[PDB]
Formats: sequence, C-alpha cells, structure tokens
Amino acid sequence: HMASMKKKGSVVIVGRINLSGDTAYAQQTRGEEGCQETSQTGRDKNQVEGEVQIVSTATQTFLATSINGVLWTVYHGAGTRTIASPKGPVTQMYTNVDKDLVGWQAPQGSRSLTPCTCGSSDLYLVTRHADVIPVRRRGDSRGSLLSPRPISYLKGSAGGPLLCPAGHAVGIFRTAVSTRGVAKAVDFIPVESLETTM
Ligand SMILES: CCc1nc2ccc(OC)cc2nc1O[C@@H]1C[C@H]2C(=O)N[C@]3(C(=O)NS(=O)(=O)C4CC4)C[C@@H]3/C=C/CCCCC[C@H](NC(=O)OC(C)(C)C)C(=O)N2C1
Ligand SMILES: [Zn+2]
Repeated sequence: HMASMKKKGSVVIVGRINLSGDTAYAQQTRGEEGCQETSQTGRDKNQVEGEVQIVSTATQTFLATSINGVLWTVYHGAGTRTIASPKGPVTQMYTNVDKDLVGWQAPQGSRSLTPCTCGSSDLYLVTRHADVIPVRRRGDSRGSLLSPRPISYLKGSAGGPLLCPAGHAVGIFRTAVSTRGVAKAVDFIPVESLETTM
C-alpha cells in the first residue's frame, strides 16, 4: 500500500535551442538512459547554457524558457514536478494551473530573456526543432501563423518562447489552435502575466 507508493521523477533538461549565432539549431546534451536516471535521482551535473531548454519527463518532452531568472514551462508538461539540478531536485517556485504555467529558479549557466516592452505585434515562435516561425499577434494571448502548419510540427514545443523583433520575450507557447489538424494560430502566456505571477 503506502510503503510501495512510487514518486514521480524530476523534469530533466535534455538539450537546448541554440539562438546565439546566425543559425538557430537544436542540441541534445543528454540521452534517454541518462535522462531516466537523472529523472529518478534529481541530480543533474551537466552544464546548462542559453535561454531555451529542451526538457523531458519519462513520458513527455517539451521546452522551458528562462525569463528574469526563472525557468518557465507549461503545467500540462511539468505538473508539479521538481527539476533535476547539480545538488538535487529543485521545487517549483511558481505553479499556476489556471494559466497552464510553472517555473523554477533558473539553472546556473542559463541565460535569461528580457521581457518585451516594445508593444510590437510582429512575433517569432521558437520550436523544439529550432524553427523560427513568424507569428502576428492577434490579441493579449493569441497569435496567427503567417504560414499554417499541421499540429505535428508544433507538438512538443509548449514552453517555448514567442519573441519580438528585438529578441525580447513576449510570451510562453501554451496551445495550438487547430482545425482539421492544421494550426492556423497559437495561444501563449503573455510575459506580463509571468511578471505579475512573479
Ligand atoms: C488550454 C491549455 C491547457 N491548459 C492546461 C492547464 C492545465 C492542465 O493540467 C493538466 C492541462 C492543460 N492542457 C491544456 O491544453 C492542452 C495542452 C496543449 C498542447 O498540446 N500544447 C502544445 C504542445 O506542444 N504540448 S506538448 O506537446 O509540448 C506537451 C507538454 C508536453 C502547444 C502545442 C500543441 C500541439 C498540438 C496538439 C493538439 C492539442 C491542441 C490543444 N488545443 C486546444 O486546446 O485549443 C483550444 C483551447 C482552443 C481548445 C493544445 O494545444 N493543448 C491541449
Ligand atoms: Zn520587444
């Protein structure tokens, strides 16, 4: 009964989206074996770099984005799980199921994105495959893809950033608005709603 009750593992950083140069590309930093083991222990000694991490649990894989010293991701990916770190599991510092949002303190080595103050509606969504997709802002939390794509293409990218032209963070990718399997729009957690939650 009780003594046989299992614990859920930590979210584990398994790679990152490199946005540092002229070319955006994915990098894997940990394989499946290492991920499983890191998830169970919560101990992750790997070096962390950059703003957009690819993260994983035993069952799902998605993204997480650093903005103002917090690593943010989606609740429907992370639930209330801890994140693996060099000194063990780290407890969520923010949890809000109503905004589909969680966050932990940003891992040492990560770089954070600055929240946008530009007021601009020409946005760019960064996916787990390192595609930079033009998105026009359509409301507080909604944007339209300039070129619609099958949802398959966006799957696993929740937790990723929408950026403005200046590279400032505008929002965290939450949902794909689909019709007949085709995403024509996305929904995101506005950066201002992170700044309030904070
Ligand atoms: C309402 C927010 C929400 N919020 C949630 C909040 C709490 C919660 O607790 C368990 C669950 C929640 N699930 C929630 O919704 C779930 C999770 C989320 C979702 O699927 N998000 C994405 C993703 O990639 N996720 S992921 O793969 O990386 C996963 C994390 C590892 C973004 C990309 C989607 C790809 C197309 C997949 C087809 C699903 C269509 C769906 N569209 C839809 O719902 O649109 C409307 C709203 C118009 C109907 C939708 O997007 N989602 C459904
Ligand atoms: Zn901006």
